[PDB]
Amino acid sequence: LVAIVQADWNAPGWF
Repeated sequence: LVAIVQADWNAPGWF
């Protein structure tokens, strides 16, 4: 749900 890394599931990122 954040920015760093591909994505957590919905947001443009994971971390």
